[PDB]
Amino acid sequence: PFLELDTNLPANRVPAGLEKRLCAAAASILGKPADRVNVTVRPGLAMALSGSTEPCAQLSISSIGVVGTAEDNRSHSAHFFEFLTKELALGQDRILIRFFPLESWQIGKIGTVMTFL
Amino acid sequence: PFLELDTNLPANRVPAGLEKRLCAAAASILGKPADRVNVTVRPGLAMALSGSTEPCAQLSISSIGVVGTAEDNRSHSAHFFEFLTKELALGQDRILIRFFPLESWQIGKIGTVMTFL
Amino acid sequence: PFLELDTNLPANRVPAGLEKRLCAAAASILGKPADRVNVTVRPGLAMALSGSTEPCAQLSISSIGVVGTAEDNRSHSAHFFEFLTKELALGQDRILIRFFPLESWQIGKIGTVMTFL
Ligand SMILES: *c1cc(-c2ccccc2)ncn1
Ligand SMILES: *c1cc(-c2ccccc2)ncn1
Ligand SMILES: *c1cc(-c2ccccc2)ncn1
Ligand SMILES: [Cl-]
Ligand SMILES: [Cl-]
Ligand SMILES: [Cl-]
Repeated sequence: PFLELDTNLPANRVPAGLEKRLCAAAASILGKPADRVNVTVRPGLAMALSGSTEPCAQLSISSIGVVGTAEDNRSHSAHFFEFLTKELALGQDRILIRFFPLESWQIGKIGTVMTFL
Repeated sequence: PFLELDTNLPANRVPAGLEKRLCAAAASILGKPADRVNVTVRPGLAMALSGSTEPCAQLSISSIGVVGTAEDNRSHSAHFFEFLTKELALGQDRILIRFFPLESWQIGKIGTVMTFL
Repeated sequence: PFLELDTNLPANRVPAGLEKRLCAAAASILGKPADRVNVTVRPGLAMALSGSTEPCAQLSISSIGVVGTAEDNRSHSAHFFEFLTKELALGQDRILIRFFPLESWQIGKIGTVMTFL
C-alpha cells in the first residue's frame, strides 16, 4: 500500500523513525507485508484541518483490495488513529484519513505494471 | 472538503494566513461549513505548469457530493481562480485545478468513517 | 498530464532542470504536447519504499485518455523507469508509479473546466 502523511508539524516535531514504524503498523492493520508498504511523510506544511491551523495531519491510504468498504475502513481508521495520535501527540480531532482503492493496472513497478506480475 | 495547493512560490511569497482565507473561500464556493474545510499548502516545490517553471500553483479539491459535474465544477473553478490569482499574484495561465469526488466510506474521522456518522 | 514526484532525495541531489526534462519525456511517452505537461517535484521528504528508507521516488501520472489500460501503462512504466532511474541515479527497486485516469470535467483551467474548452 501507499501511505502519504501531510503535516504542519515541523520535521523536528515528527518523531525519528516514524516512516518505518508506520510501515510496520500498516502491515498489521491492512494485512500486507511490511516489506511492501510505502510511506511518504511531508512535514512543515501550512495546513488548516477543520478550519484550524493548530498542529494536524492528513493521511491518505491507497491499496489493492482492502480499502474499498465502509466496514473494513472503519476498522482501519480506528487502528491508524491509535497509531498516529500517539506518535504525533495529536488529538483525534486533528487527524483525517482518506482511503483510495487501487487496481493492479494502476501500479507501475519494475518497468511494467502489477497486472503482469 | 480537502483542498491541497502545491506551488513553486517559496513560502515567503505565499501570503500569511492563506490557508485560513482559503477555508473561508471554499466554504462559500462549495456550500460547506468553513469549520469543516481542510487546506494543505506545499510551497517551495520544483514545478513546471504547461511546460514552464515560472511561478505557478496546482489546486486539488476533493469533496462529497458537490464536485462531480462539469456544470458545478465550471462555477467552482471560476471562483477559485478569482481567489487564487489575486492571493498568489498569479495569472490565470499559471493555475490548474483538479476535482475529485469522494464518498463517505473513504473518509476516516475520529477513528471510524463518515458512513457511520 | 499531471506528473507528481515525491522523493527523499534532498533538493541538492535532484538534478537541476529535472522538471523541464520530465515534461519533454512525458510528452514523448504519453503522446501529449510538451507545453501541456505539468510536473511537480517534492524533494527532501521522509520516505520508505517497500519498507526501506534508502533513496527512492514515487511518481503519480494523471491524464485524460492514455493511462487507463494495463497494456498502455506497461509501456509508459518502462519508459518512465528508464528516464527516472538514470536522472535520479536510483535502482529500479527504488521507484514506483501510480496511474490515474482523469475526465475533462475534473480539470479546472482558465476559470472553467476542460469539458467546455
Ligand atoms: C502496497 C503493497 C504492495 C504489494 C505488492 C506486492 C505484493 C504485496 C503487496 N504494493 C504497493 N503498495
Ligand atoms: C470537507 C468537509 C467535510 C464535512 C464533514 C462533515 C460535515 C460537513 C462537511 N469533511 C471533509 N472535507
Ligand atoms: C496534461 C495535458 C493537458 C492538455 C490540455 C489540452 C490539450 C492537450 C493536453 N492538460 C492537463 N494535463
Ligand atoms: Cl496494496
Ligand atoms: Cl466534503
Ligand atoms: Cl492529459
